[PDB]
Amino acid sequence: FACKTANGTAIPIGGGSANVYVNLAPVVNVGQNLVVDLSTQIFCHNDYPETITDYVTLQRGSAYGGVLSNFSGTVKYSGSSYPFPTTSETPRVVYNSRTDKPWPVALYLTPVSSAGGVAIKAGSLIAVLILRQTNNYNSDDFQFVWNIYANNDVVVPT
Amino acid sequence: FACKTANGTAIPIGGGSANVYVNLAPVVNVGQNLVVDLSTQIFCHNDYPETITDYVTLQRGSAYGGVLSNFSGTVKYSGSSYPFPTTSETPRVVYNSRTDKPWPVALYLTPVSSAGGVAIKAGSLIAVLILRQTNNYNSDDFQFVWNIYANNDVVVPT
Amino acid sequence: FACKTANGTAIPIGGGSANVYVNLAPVVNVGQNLVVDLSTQIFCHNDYPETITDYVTLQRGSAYGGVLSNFSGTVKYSGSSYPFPTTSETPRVVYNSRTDKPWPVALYLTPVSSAGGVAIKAGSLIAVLILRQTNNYNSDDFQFVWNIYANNDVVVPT
Amino acid sequence: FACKTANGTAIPIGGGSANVYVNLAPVVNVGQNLVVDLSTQIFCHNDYPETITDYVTLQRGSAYGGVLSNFSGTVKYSGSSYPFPTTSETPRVVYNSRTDKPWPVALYLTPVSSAGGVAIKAGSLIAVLILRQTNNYNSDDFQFVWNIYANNDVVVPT
Ligand SMILES: CC(=O)N[C@@H]1[C@@H](O)[C@H](O[C@@H]2O[C@H](CO)[C@@H](O[C@@H]3O[C@H](CO[C@H]4O[C@H](CO)[C@@H](O)[C@H](O)[C@@H]4O)[C@@H](O)[C@H](O[C@H]4O[C@H](CO)[C@@H](O)[C@H](O)[C@@H]4O)[C@@H]3O)[C@H](O)[C@H]2NC(C)=O)[C@@H](CO)O[C@H]1O
Ligand SMILES: CC(=O)N[C@@H]1[C@@H](O)[C@H](O[C@@H]2O[C@H](CO)[C@@H](O[C@@H]3O[C@H](CO[C@H]4O[C@H](CO)[C@@H](O)[C@H](O)[C@@H]4O)[C@@H](O)[C@H](O[C@H]4O[C@H](CO)[C@@H](O)[C@H](O)[C@@H]4O)[C@@H]3O)[C@H](O)[C@H]2NC(C)=O)[C@@H](CO)O[C@H]1O
Ligand SMILES: CC(=O)N[C@@H]1[C@@H](O)[C@H](O[C@@H]2O[C@H](CO)[C@@H](O[C@@H]3O[C@H](CO[C@H]4O[C@H](CO)[C@@H](O)[C@H](O)[C@@H]4O)[C@@H](O)[C@H](O[C@H]4O[C@H](CO)[C@@H](O)[C@H](O)[C@@H]4O)[C@@H]3O)[C@H](O)[C@H]2NC(C)=O)[C@@H](CO)O[C@H]1O
Ligand SMILES: CC(=O)N[C@@H]1[C@@H](O)[C@H](O[C@@H]2O[C@H](CO)[C@@H](O[C@@H]3O[C@H](CO[C@H]4O[C@H](CO)[C@@H](O)[C@H](O)[C@@H]4O)[C@@H](O)[C@H](O[C@H]4O[C@H](CO)[C@@H](O)[C@H](O)[C@@H]4O)[C@@H]3O)[C@H](O)[C@H]2NC(C)=O)[C@@H](CO)O[C@H]1O
Ligand code: NI
Ligand code: NI
Ligand code: NI
Ligand code: NI
Repeated sequence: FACKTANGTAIPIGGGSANVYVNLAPVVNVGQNLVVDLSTQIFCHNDYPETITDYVTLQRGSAYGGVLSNFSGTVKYSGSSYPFPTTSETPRVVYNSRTDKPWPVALYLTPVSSAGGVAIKAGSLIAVLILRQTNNYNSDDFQFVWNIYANNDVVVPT
Repeated sequence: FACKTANGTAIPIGGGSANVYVNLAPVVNVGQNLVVDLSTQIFCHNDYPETITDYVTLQRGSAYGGVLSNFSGTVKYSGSSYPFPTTSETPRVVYNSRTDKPWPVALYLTPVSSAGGVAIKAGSLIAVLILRQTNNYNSDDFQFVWNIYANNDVVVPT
Repeated sequence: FACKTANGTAIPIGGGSANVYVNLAPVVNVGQNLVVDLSTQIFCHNDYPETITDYVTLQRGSAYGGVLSNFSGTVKYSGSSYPFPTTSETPRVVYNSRTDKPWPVALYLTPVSSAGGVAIKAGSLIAVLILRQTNNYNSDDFQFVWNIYANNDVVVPT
Repeated sequence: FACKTANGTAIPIGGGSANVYVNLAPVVNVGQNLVVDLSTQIFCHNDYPETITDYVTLQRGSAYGGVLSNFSGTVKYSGSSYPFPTTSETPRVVYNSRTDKPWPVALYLTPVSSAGGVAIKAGSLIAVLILRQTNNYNSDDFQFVWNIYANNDVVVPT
């Protein structure tokens, strides 16, 4: 089981970490969501599907910097919604093919009333999402740690 | 502050996510209304009411599946109506007692003019409603995320 | 292989005909589409999937009455678009399960410039769609003929 | 009157449907433009120009897949720009010769601010464009339905 990003780095069999940059709407008002869909960016696959079933959870999502300070959020994982930062590990998604399948994770972030001017800085760490992978074969229990960075500034109108 | 559901589950202190399975009218004609009343499904209470006031909003309500594609309508939160899907956080409702109070949320849904046959599938996700809880005591700001599923097919007859 | 409608009649193994009523937007201007999605109304299944593959086409779509006189159209079948009335039989869709699967057919109908007042009458025949079913097993070649009737009047504003 | 495509197919007299497979820029940044020029792909001619004038509109253009969700923009039909997806039939272009003339349709597409990673998948449907042909001779009113597919992944970098 391994993962890669749309146009860049991989995390190999056994887990590891990678950095992922995301495009954010440059302007967001209170009562609006920024939607950050990682499923167009993070893809995984099962290496031995005919003999092994891999199980993949969102083990933990965490907020950093301007998202931690200036936004509240929810996370959508495989069709179900959760608070963001997360409060528990999700149910598992099954990976059963050598063909890349997106990791179905999307953040929905909304500015709190204090947000104003640059609520998120360009290039800054906004989130960490931890993909936990297991199987029906052996004791493998691996973390794929995704560090989420903002491409651009996000301004909340004052 | 925590919440429970009718013959099911709980989201404990600090928030979290639950699934809510709701019975729907099997038949709703164009022009007719489908009512999804969560006030009979979702109940919350204040844990230290002698000392704390709890504040509770519908932060966001979103439509999914057949409700998203085949219906339009409103959300009534404690007496006032709003568009659904929502565009802003509602006013607060106070929880000031240890005894279960309904979450006063109801969806008022009516078929699009072109809908017919099976407009909602049994077992499908129809809505996500986020309960945001704060207080007059500390910095607690918790999301209680309700994933609302149809128990049955809803048919718009033709 | 057989088919049924959402809340009514069946066409049995061997083919046959049925009448299907559809809800139409009561008011349509030039440059707007009426969208008639039969996939919420017509469902089919394979009776012996473990041993037989069924193939299902839209063999022909035809317009009648007010649609023939007052609208031009396209038909969407399993993700691809065609003129309506059709000019040939579609590629086939595979049915490989005893579980009901919709027949993925949707009409997109737009008023011609002459349309005015009641362009479609309530209860009138508007379309015939012919489902042709074959298999990889024997010589079975069957027609499921769907007669499409308007529920309500459709008015084109003058 | 009929139409042909670059190294492919034809829709003959009387209209019909074809698939068009188009090469796309592999990378389009937010702020940048993706151009889908069908003028190099779709060619039509008049069969009896000594005697007949053929009239040709873009009757409707619709977006699908990643183009629908991840892009916004316009359609340029013979020099004038319009919203895409479309809201009205365009002016006519005349075909008055037996020699292939391009269908002068081009999509001008730009990423939504929140798009990143794989915004269009290879092999996926991105658009349907309906060519409506009439004449100055008889009642012929024919639809030529072009189903437009991406040949490659289009990545919005982050
Ligand atoms: C069809 C059938 O019944 N045939 C079986 C054979 O499959 C079986 O041989 C074992 O096959 C399993 C997979 O089914 C192998 O498990 C994977 O091993 C790789 C690599 O490690 C081994 O293989 C290497 C060569 O490829 C060798 O160099 C090395 O010595 C090892 O033997 C791991 O990378 C895999 O784990 C990754 O992918 C899986 C699936 O996505 C994830 O769950 C993991 O977390 C991880 O990401 C597998 O573990 C196994 O190596 C084969 N042999 C044994 C005994 O381990 C054969 C027994 O030999 O029996 C036949 O009947
Ligand atoms: C009458 C009067 O004013 N007397 C006050 C005392 O109240 C005060 O002592 C504080 O009392 C408050 C209750 O009013 C306590 O607050 C609740 O604590 C529980 C449990 O917290 C314990 O366990 C936690 C681990 O989960 C620890 O982190 C924590 O330190 C505690 O040990 C919380 O669960 C409550 O919060 C929930 O319920 C409320 C009400 O529904 C919601 O609003 C919240 O969102 C949340 O769901 C309360 O926070 C508090 O612990 C007591 N101590 C203090 C000050 O922190 C006393 C101070 O000594 O002063 C007297 O005069
Ligand atoms: C797993 C395996 O290899 N086992 C096979 C057996 O399947 C096989 O027995 C034949 O099985 C096939 C299906 O695989 C049968 O075909 C269907 O027949 C029914 C009904 O007609 C028969 O069965 C009736 C009882 O159910 C009998 O009363 C009757 O005498 C017939 O024998 C048809 O309705 C089916 O056709 C419908 O459904 C299919 C699939 O959706 C459509 O394609 C058709 O258009 C139509 O809608 C099938 O034709 C078949 O009847 C079984 N027997 C034979 C010889 O015909 C067995 C051979 O006996 O071999 C085993 O190895
Ligand atoms: C110089 C002059 O004015 N002389 C006229 C003659 O034109 C006229 O005879 C008619 O000539 C026209 C061409 O101008 C003919 O029209 C084309 O016919 C073809 C083929 O149609 C034949 O086959 C059909 C089967 O598919 C039969 O149904 C039909 O009866 C014919 O036998 C069509 O394919 C053409 O239509 C296509 O191309 C045009 C041009 O691009 C498009 O606009 C259309 O949408 C379509 O794609 C034409 O229709 C016509 O057949 C001749 N006869 C008549 C009147 O019908 C002559 C009359 O006798 O008068 C002279 O003065
Ligand atoms: Ni691999
Ligand atoms: Ni309690
Ligand atoms: Ni059956
Ligand atoms: Ni020709």
